Amino acid sequence: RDYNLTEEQKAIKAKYPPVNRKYEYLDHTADVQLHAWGDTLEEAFEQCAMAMFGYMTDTGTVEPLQTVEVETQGDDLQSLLFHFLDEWLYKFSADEFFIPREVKVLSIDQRNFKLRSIGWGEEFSLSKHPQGTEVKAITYSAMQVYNEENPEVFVIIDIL
Amino acid sequence: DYNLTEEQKAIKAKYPPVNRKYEYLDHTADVQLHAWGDTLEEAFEQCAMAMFGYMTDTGTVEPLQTVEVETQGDDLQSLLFHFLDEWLYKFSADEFFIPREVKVLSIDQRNFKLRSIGWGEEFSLSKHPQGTEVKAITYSAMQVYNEENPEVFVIIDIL
Repeated sequence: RDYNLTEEQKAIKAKYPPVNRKYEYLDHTADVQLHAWGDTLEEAFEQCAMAMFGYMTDTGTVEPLQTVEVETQGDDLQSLLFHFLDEWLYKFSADEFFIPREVKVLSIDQRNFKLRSIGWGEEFSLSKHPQGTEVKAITYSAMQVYNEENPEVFVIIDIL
Repeated sequence: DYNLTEEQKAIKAKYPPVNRKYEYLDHTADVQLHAWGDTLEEAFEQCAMAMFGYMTDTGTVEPLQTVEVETQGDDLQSLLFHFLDEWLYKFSADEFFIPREVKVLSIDQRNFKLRSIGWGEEFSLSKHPQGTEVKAITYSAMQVYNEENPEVFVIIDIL
């Protein structure tokens, strides 16, 4: 690590004997837990995607200029949530660096674990959109999906 | 939340607002310290120094006073754990002491106890650059290698 120093701080370093250093820092990792909810399971999932993007920027500044569709499937609801968010992340990450202003989950097939969703927004841009934090990956850790009245989900994402 | 420009605030008020039903909880972070030395004592002191080095530039810490940390454990791993933990406590509790340097006087490898000292001063953002706060020591993937080239790996929780 190197820090930005004031001259006074520099003066202090110069004034005392140097410290021999034999260490290094490895594998810095960071995450945050998203907690989303709604009146339906669909809404809980869509709100979780919007939480993820809401970490990257103020999605209120994102103009609803294009629409992108994300459909996916899973072996159970956790798996489905995982793949849903992953596919949305990938849309942002690769190809068009698309950021939705909003996401709407049109359906979740609760018997076969399929989902259809759509989001509207535009290509992300440092001049247009405020800088939040980049999201690196979705994880299964402490993933919970509560499919009950006023459904909720808890997901942990790896951030930079 | 975000600090917006005038253009960005227009865009925001131009469109229907988004109804949000989510919150962010439990942000966590960690980093793995890797330190080494001529001796196990050096490797241990270096590990403590690495921890403090993540909080600030320790070259900017003046050596105005000296503090002792003696501890004990049930093995080398718990010894290292307690050592870093007591040093973190010194910083985090009572006077906010940060050492510029730490020296491990001895490690008893038979009975797992050690004596160490550090020299420095009270930490202030008036004087010292801002690094990252250290929250706790963990045992995750803790490694102590004690052959030629003693070295240790310790994960700490941060921010």
